Amino acid sequence: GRKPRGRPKK
DNA sequence: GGGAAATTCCTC
DNA sequence: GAGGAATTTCCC
Repeated sequence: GRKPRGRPKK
């Protein structure tokens, strides 16, 4: 479950 | 269509 | 172990 680098979704 | 903000990943 | 750097998304 590795999530990439980015701003959370709305 | 461009600019600004948040979280996450890697190094020493 | 703690800190710095990189990438992605939303609004007007």
